[PDB]
Formats: sequence, structure tokens, C-alpha cells
Amino acid sequence: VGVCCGYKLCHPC
Repeated sequence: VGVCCGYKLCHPC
């Protein structure tokens, strides 16, 4: 999943 910081949930979402 990697870093999912580009929506709202900046984590691996």
C-alpha cells in the first residue's frame, strides 16, 4: 500500500 497521503487519511490510509 505504501504511503497513502493524498486524500484525507495520510498514513497507508
